[PDB]
Amino acid sequence: PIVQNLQGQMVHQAISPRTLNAWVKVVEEKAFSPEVIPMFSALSEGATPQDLNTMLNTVGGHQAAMQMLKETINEEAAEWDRLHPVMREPRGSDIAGTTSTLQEQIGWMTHNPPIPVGEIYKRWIILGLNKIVRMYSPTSILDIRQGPKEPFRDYVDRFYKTLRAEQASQEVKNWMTETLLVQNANPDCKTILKALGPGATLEEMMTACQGV
Amino acid sequence: PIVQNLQGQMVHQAISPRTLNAWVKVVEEKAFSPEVIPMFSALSEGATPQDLNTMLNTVGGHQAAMQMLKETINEEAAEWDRLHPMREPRGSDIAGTTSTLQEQIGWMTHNPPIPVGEIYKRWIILGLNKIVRMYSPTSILDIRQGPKEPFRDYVDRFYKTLRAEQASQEVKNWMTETLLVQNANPDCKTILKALGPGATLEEMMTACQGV
Amino acid sequence: PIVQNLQGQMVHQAISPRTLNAWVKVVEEKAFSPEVIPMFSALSEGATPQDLNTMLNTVGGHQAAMQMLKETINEEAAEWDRLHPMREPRGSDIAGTTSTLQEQIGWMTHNPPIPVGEIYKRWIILGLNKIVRMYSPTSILDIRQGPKEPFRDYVDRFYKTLRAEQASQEVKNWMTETLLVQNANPDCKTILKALGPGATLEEMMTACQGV
Amino acid sequence: PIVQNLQGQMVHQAISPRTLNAWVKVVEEKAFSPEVIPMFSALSEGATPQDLNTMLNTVGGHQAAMQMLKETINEEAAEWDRLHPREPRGSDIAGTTSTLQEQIGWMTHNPPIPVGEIYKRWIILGLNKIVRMYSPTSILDIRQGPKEPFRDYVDRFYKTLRAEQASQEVKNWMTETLLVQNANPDCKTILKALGPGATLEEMMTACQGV
Amino acid sequence: PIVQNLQGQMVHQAISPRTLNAWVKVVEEKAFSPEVIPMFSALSEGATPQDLNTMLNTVGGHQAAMQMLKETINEEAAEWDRLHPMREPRGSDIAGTTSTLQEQIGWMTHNPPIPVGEIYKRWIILGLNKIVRMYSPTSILDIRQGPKEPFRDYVDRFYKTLRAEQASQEVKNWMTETLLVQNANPDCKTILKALGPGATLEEMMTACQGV
Amino acid sequence: PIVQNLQGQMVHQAISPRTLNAWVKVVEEKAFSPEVIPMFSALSEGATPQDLNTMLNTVGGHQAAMQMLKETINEEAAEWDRLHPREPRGSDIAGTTSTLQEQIGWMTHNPPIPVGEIYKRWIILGLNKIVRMYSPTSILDIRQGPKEPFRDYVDRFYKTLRAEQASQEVKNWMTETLLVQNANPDCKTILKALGPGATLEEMMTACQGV
Repeated sequence: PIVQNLQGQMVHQAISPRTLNAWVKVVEEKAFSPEVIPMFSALSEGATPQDLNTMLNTVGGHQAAMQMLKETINEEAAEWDRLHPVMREPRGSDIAGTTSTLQEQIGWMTHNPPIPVGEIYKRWIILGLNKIVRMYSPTSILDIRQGPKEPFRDYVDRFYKTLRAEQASQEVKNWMTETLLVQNANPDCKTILKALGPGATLEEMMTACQGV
Repeated sequence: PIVQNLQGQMVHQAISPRTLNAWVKVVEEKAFSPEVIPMFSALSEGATPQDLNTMLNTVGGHQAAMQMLKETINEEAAEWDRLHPMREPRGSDIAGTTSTLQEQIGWMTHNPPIPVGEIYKRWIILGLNKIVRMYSPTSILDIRQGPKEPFRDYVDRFYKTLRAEQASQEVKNWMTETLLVQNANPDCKTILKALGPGATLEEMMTACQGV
Repeated sequence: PIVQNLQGQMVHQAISPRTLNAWVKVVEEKAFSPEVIPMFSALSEGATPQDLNTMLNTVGGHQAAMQMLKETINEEAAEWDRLHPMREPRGSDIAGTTSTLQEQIGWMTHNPPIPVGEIYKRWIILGLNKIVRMYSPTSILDIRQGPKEPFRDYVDRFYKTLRAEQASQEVKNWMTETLLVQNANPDCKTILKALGPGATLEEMMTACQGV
Repeated sequence: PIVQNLQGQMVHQAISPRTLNAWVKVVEEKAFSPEVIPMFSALSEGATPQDLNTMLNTVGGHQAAMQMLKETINEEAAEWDRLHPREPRGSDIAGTTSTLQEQIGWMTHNPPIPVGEIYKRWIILGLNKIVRMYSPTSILDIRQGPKEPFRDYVDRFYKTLRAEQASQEVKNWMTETLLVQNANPDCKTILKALGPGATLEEMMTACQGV
Repeated sequence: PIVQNLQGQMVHQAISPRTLNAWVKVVEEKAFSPEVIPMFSALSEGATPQDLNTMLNTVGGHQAAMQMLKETINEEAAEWDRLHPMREPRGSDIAGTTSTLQEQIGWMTHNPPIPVGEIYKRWIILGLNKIVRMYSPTSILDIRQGPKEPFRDYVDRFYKTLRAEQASQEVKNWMTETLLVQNANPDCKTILKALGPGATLEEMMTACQGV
Repeated sequence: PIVQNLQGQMVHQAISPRTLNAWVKVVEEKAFSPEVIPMFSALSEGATPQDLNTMLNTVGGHQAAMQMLKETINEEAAEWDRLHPREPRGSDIAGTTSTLQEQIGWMTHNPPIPVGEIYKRWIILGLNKIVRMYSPTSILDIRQGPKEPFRDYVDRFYKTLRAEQASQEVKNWMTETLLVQNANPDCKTILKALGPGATLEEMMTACQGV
């Protein structure tokens, strides 16, 4: 993070050991289930690129994913260097915290109009984690279907946990929640859902399918 | 939360990692048992809408409940826009989706403030109440005392179910007066009906010690 | 709790997540063993009625006890409205149910203060007392020394029961004097009669090390 | 503990939940091993009598000891009321008849009237009696087994000697005399090949692996 | 670390006991898996040479590694004395063995600073790199896919080995492009050949979903 | 430790309960492995003699070692009382005959008399002697098993070498000569094929997978 000292100057605050152990436990145990993007954003709230790189590099397992993340970050950094051609201006490799010192990072993050390289880099990281969370999704939302003896609450849990991993826009996710959840239900249960009419809330749908 | 910085400005304090681990543990272990509403309300005591959204979005399980929560928030956000035609916060601003963190801190620190973190925490608690009612594992009419079950343990099950049911107080009065007696063992029920109608819960449990 | 902000303003401080995790663990592990009341009074030392309600409402188990507690708080609040016909707090205001947190701060920081957090913590401790003396597993008259049981272990059981026992200190004095001897083994009871009627517990246990 | 607010007024700081859980775990697990008194003196360092009473009242188990502790606190409080005929009474120092505001008033007076320190002395005087009673056997009964390592016998001897009540001159006599005389006949022979007053380092070196 | 006191003097603050317990657990659980380098560098962001020596010397296990580390540090310190013939630090001063920590505070806060903590943390990381390479459980050429092993798990094992593999990025490029293909199962290798040579890792893993 | 209050006065900060639990765990679990001395030094970097006495006295086990520790502290304190004829006596540096306010006084005079550092040196001298005694065998006895990995033998060799009292010239001779000569005969054939100047990195590179 960044803090201002008693001397009246901006300075680093090292990312806490408990925060790193929390992040590593999150990544290792939850294996890029979609709640990893919000835990990353929450744990990383003040992070400099030094802190962000510390969070990524301290992950031990999932090195396939951490490579796909690194390859995404490099793709975003290359796109940055295209969109932003040539306190110095940061290259993409500077925002990724690779060719920049921590004092350059704090210099940008506290400039008069700040260049928020920690936020910009945290975007590129979340863009990479999104692709990983999609890749670790057990199936596509069009394939999530209710088993012949599966409770509707458990199918709804599977549906909405898969929908979090979809790269659909919210307009398409809206259509999915409205249409696929009924379309993919178990035919007895599906008959109950259609008997509510198509506009039913999820509370009404799950109320109707209690123990069905 | 919001904190006065050393520059004197009102500034965001990030919701603690230990607070998020506590919250996510609470939700995923206790699975919308009714004590989740007061733990939520405690852990979020200072929360901006960004912090509240962080607490909700960091839950991994129970995505049926978390969607029912989001649909409740959208319903309350619409009712807010019906009630309510710096900038005026509208429903998606209270919910922290269309409002920036500095708009949220703006409203929460104006004079008089618009306490968008409190307003949103109300809409969340409304959604969590609906979930806690839906996740009640069996109805109160199904809570019965087993033939060798201590009355104290049956009462624990009965009142734990009454928390989850969200019934109105006259109906809880009727249930605690009549079902708590009538679902007891035949002998324990014989004791409890001998106490007459006015028995306090202390008196009912006192009478059934060691039955 | 209540704290003074850097602007010199009296303001509420959220009851810490570690304090609530500690309290909820204390209640649900120790099951109203008498040390739950000292832990409650420790963990709630500056608590507002909102903080006290947060501590009670976050308990998930023991909903029989938590109902007897609520039932007691309502009885003490009704007695407060009999005793007591800025706005003056009624019993439901002390209990934090009809009062806002800013009212609670106002009462707790007025001059002279109306210490509604301390008053309400009295009513909670009265309810926990009534619960502790019901979760007590047996009467002090039932605590006896087993034929091969060390006197130190019997004394541990006697005084742990005597904490949960309802009795006033004059009666506790008589119990420590008379029952502690009379319920011992005939061997220990012989040694302890040889000490005469007046012996400290240090002397009694000193005499019964090798018996 | 005691802290000064940003208003400059002296105020209470609540004894931390981790400090109470540490203390209660110490008393419950370690069962008045002598190390309990240094842990008490460490955990209670800034404690007002209300903090000290919280530490004692939360212990839960060992209610024989905790009753002996309050009985000897009352012994000390009665002696205080004899030796010192508003000034605190013994019941005020014990935190029973005094409010937290009175306790802080005394502890921050000029000169400070340190009722938390005075009461912590009475508590440690009571825990001494308890540790001396929960001691499993007399120092004179600690003897070395036929194949027991001298290092483990010394561990047992000095752990017993911590709980032993005697003065340091007596403990000097005990460490000189009994540790040798109660040693295994092999070790006892080695310790007679050493000088009569060898250091414990020398004694343990000479008997290492004997 | 170094922190300025409220009296304005620059002074050392020791690494937290929690930071040490974290480091010692990291080393002794993770046993020079490559994530030890970034945990070391994270837990020592502001460390003086005395802080760094405190981290190294508190490791109990792996005294083979800790000796290889020590004699690497001595090689870098000897090279520093070759490159560099208040007082100017020798290599043994930067290693924190011959210098006082007051000299370390001096050098690290001089203008311009002589950043002996950062220099020494480089020598430590160069030694830990050699140890992570040494403790690597097998060669990258020996990582192959089991007959029913998911490609995702094989790629995890491959890139986890490729972190400890010291080879330059030109050779990592060749290995990721051609060994990862050729060390796969015959079915999975057939899928990866059908992509042609230019596939990114995301494409390779996309293709081998459910192979 | 020593801290300055919000009033700017010099103030004791109590040694943290979590730090004491960490130290107590270190001593009970790791039983004077040589890394106990670095852990001790790290957990006590700001300690007054009262904090240091709290760290020692809260140890439960190993009362043989803790007696050796306190009686070598008495030896160092006696040597200080000879070598330095208020000025603190050795018993004051050891925190026995001095108050906490005297200890802070000496630690904050100009120039300071850093009694917490001087005493921490005497404690480390005693932990040195204890670590050298609790070492389960001498380095001459460390040998490689018939099928033991050279990396595990090296781990055992250097973990033993940490606990040796040997000077660095002797440790250089030992690491050069014994580590080779006590290696398994096939593994020793590899190491001999490296020639005399091999680094430990080279020796392990050669014997990895022997």
